[PDB]
Amino acid sequence: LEQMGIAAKQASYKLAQLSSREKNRVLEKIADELEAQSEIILNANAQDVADARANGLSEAMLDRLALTPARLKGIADDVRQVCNLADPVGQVIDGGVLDSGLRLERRRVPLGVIGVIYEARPNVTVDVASLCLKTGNAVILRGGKETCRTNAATVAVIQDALKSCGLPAGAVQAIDNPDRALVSEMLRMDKYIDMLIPRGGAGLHKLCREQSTIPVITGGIGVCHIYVDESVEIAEALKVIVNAKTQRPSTCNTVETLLVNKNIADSFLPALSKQMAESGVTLHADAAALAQLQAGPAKVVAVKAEEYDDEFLSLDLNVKIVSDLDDAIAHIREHGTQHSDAILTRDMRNAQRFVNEVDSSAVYVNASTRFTDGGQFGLGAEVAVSTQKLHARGPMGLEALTTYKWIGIGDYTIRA
Amino acid sequence: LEQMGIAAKQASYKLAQLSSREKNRVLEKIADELEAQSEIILNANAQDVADARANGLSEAMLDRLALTPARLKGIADDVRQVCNLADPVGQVIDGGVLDSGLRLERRRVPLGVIGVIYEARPNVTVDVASLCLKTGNAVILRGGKETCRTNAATVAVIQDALKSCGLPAGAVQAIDNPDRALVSEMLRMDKYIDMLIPRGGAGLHKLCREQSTIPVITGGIGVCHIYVDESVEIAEALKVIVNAKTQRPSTCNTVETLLVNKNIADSFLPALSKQMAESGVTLHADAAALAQLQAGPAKVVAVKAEEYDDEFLSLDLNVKIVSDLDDAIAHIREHGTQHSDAILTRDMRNAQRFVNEVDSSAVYVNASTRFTDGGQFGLGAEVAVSTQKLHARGPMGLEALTTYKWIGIGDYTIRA
Ligand SMILES: NC(=O)c1ccc[n+]([C@@H]2O[C@H](COP(=O)([O-])OP(=O)(O)OC[C@H]3O[C@@H](n4cnc5c(N)ncnc54)[C@H](OP(=O)(O)O)[C@@H]3O)[C@@H](O)[C@H]2O)c1
Ligand SMILES: NC(=O)c1ccc[n+]([C@@H]2O[C@H](COP(=O)([O-])OP(=O)(O)OC[C@H]3O[C@@H](n4cnc5c(N)ncnc54)[C@H](OP(=O)(O)O)[C@@H]3O)[C@@H](O)[C@H]2O)c1
Repeated sequence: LEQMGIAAKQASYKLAQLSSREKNRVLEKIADELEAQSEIILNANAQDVADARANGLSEAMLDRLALTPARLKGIADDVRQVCNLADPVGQVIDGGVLDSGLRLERRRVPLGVIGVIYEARPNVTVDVASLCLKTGNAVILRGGKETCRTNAATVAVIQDALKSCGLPAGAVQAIDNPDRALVSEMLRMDKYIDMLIPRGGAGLHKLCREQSTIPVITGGIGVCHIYVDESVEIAEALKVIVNAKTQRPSTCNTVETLLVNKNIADSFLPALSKQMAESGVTLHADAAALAQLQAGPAKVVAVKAEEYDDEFLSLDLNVKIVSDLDDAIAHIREHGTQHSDAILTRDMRNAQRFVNEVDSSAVYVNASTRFTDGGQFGLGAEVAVSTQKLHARGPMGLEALTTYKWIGIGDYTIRA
Repeated sequence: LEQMGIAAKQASYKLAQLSSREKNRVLEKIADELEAQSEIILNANAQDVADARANGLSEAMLDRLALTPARLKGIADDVRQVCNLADPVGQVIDGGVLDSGLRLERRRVPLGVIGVIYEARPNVTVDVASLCLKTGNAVILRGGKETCRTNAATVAVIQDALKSCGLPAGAVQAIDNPDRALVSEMLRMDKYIDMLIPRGGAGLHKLCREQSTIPVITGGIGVCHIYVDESVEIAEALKVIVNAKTQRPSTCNTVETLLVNKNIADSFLPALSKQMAESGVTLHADAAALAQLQAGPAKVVAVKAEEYDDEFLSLDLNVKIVSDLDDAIAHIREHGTQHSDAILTRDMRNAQRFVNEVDSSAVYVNASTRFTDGGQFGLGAEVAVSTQKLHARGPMGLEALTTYKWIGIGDYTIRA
């Protein structure tokens, strides 16, 4: 794969030296070509979905795999939105004049070569390629073993567009082979890749962090908690919970654990049990909440200790009764994965304390956890939702793929 | 060492929850106590310098280790200057109102627990402790074997101040044993320290990147190049080079390789030889410049292939004659460590090309490479100069020790 690395570096130099007009032109060509070849991509994705259904995959997994024409138009519109955004290369962050007469400033520059290891989702290839082209980085992709044909067709379209627009061919490339030995080799390829973005579960992150030399921005799994305070509207809270759970339960920002204040559980729990039975969501309750949730129509089973630290990725929910805000904060800190946290309350003090004392990539007050998305947050699209602390955090947009450089212009200045 | 980490985390929570007034009070008390107890620090540093010189340490190394009363007053003034800076915690980076009615914003927050492994330099301890206190981080320091008594006294003073002002004693900790097994043990504590700052030569960074599981911001070694164009003022270039080389040659932002355009080399080289000899600097010339530099009084020796990639850390310079700007850029890319580069020229186009095409943490036009400092760049003080690309680059100020967090407020908002 060393030839891939050298090609990526050679293309990255020229990309960093490009102008905004050429990048916008290539993005427009990519979007137009995506719209033109809808039939091929749709047929390949349908065939792949039919193949995956033979293995008895989960309904949520199939929904993630599925690609309707509406979704294709959505990804095309996202590419166009990225095109309409301002180019973040060359922008001045700040500047000034020092005491010695030196004119100093900070200017944004690209990062170099970016490696991406993503899950089985079709659109992610498009978004990553568009963001990397707009910013000025060469990208090496390694997708999941399921979406082989869809990723093949999409990367073929992207590379055809790159060739037609005159950009170097090594700007964007992908690894077709699904063997994980090549994944290890990519991880060891330190002299070429400048930064690696793994998206996936615990196993991929474990293996990567074990055997990585490149800087890593871990996508991380998401255990998102929702805290229900004593003073809250029942109907609105139920609507928010239903939206945060039912809609697309296969994502990573879907709520997984529900923390209910003990002074409200006498009234909130029964209604919830009525609502979940409508959506068919199984309730993994604690011992304290089991007695109240037993009479509810919705099916309820006792929870286990290890279930608090993993994602259900289905129509399941953890119900726990806490004593006060301090207990909820302690539980979130202990079991949370620092992805997204929400509080439903009517107290200004409680909302302020929750916002202050909870460390996460995103904290919401009277809102659903499903807002942790690149498109929703105002950015054109996202490459991954970083849960670490270094470099970017939360959704990673155009500015998350760029670094900065100090430039100082003087007149034969000498440091005193 | 685990108890050290537990104390660090427990102190980090409370420190992140503090206010600006308390941190400023602690810093002012620290500076006052440093000025009050100058005698003990001076005695310890003098004894350490005597012991080091008894081992035949280099003159530049001894100058780095030496701490005069003027230097002590300077570090006290820098601590006070930091105390006078604005607290970066809580600042709003940006924000807005989204389409769905959700008010989004970004707020700065402390990183957490910070581990520092640094060279033998007395002032770095105080600077790191002050910055970590001001930001709201807990710090674990592990200094060089030389600075033992000085670091012991300074850490005693800081711990006493923290105890007196009521802050938890676990905020600032240091390791006294110079064994490197403890260094490895600190390296292996991933879940407890949040970010590591190693300062040192290639050996320390190699060992850290070999067996580290914590995010690392490498200080890195510094090979700083200066390119002399065809048309330039001889006297001004000479004085800038003299300032960049002679003054404090033991630092890391000192010029090592001098690139001279062949068109000007017929006249620039002799004058340089007349000046450099007055400074007593040996010239490790290349083959092309060997004939011209021989007549000059300055000492000249043939350069070796490996000398281009290592710092002299003394009064030594590398003279290489290049063809044009493209050759200089290629050489800088090949051999540079991406620390600080400068160009002395009278052409606007050449300056623009050099600024655009050279990838370094700092690029200067008609200036010196000695400006790559935390204090010079307007920041109060720096913990290290980062030569990597992730997180901060160049000097690391107050904001380099803080990350950000998304906050979203809504009225039971639902994602559409
Ligand atoms: N944090 C974020 O921004 C974000 C975004 C999207 C998804 N996610 C997470 O994605 C997870 C589900 O992803 P998934 O359904 O695709 O399953 P997964 O097992 O998490 O996917 C792992 C990814 O890496 C590969 N992989 C798996 N095991 C590997 C190993 N041992 N060595 C090398 N590569 C390996 C997989 O392809 P192969 O199996 O073919 O090797 C796949 O591309 C959820 O937990 C969710 O939280 C997070
Ligand atoms: N990039 C920057 O911002 C920056 C700033 C300052 C200095 N520097 C660099 O500092 C260098 C000189 O530093 P120096 O004179 O102190 O020498 P050094 O050998 O670079 O110092 C290494 C530092 O780490 C320790 N260390 C050395 N070998 C180690 C090992 N195998 N395992 C663990 N710890 C180890 C040393 O103390 P022990 O030997 O007792 O272990 C010392 O604290 C220059 O090359 C300069 O460029 C860079």
